[PDB]
Amino acid sequence: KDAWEIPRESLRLEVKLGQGCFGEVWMGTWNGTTRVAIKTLEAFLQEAQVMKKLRHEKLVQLYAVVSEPIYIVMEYMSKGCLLDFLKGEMGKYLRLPQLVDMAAQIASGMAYVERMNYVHRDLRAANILVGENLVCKVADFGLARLPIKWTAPEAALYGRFTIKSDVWSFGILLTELTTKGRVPYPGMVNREVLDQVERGYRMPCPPECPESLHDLMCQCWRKDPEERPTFEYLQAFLEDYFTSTEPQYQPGENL
Repeated sequence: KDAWEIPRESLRLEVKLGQGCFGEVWMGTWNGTTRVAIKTLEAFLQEAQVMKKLRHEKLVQLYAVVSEPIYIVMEYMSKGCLLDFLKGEMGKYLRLPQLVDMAAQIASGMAYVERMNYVHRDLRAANILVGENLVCKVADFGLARLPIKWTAPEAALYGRFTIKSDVWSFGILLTELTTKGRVPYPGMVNREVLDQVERGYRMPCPPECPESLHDLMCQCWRKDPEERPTFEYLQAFLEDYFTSTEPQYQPGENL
């Protein structure tokens, strides 16, 4: 029992948050003082194992872990899921500068993962958590080492997960951001996407999305994993976007 392990008695589970399909997600308090977010249910726990080796400000942080009834105490993200955020009420008001900045922060969390020689493998809006001040953090490392509409073709087909398949997924994440959370490849079933993506099909520029940002998406979707940008490049590109790339940006109806 390593030094991440706590007494369950130190926890006060409080509010179901909290969907809810692989076990549960609760709000809580830890050691009476700390506002945390628990996570109920054996190796599951794989997520906790990897979040022991990772620590970055744009990755939701492991606090503590348990046995069942196995809990994973973690940083509390007050705004929940990004997917919900984007399609909920606080979604119609988000424009390009907010959304690009959200992109920037996810790229920063993913740039760290990249430095650390990890692969996330399940990178998408559902797996980004939002807090106050529009802070976005990469969550749900359950599948991380050392769904196909977000999965690079080579990884979906031959199980070839690399940082570069995360990049692909990032490109699809960018479309979720730019469309307020719409499912990628509108009106396409899983099999039609695989076959079409194999044939060279890529999603078009979202309405109101500048061509410079869709090009970035297309870079992330290059057939050739190794020809896709790094996260360090995407972080920097997104951070500087409004000066270096679209300094003539004017708001529109939706972006």
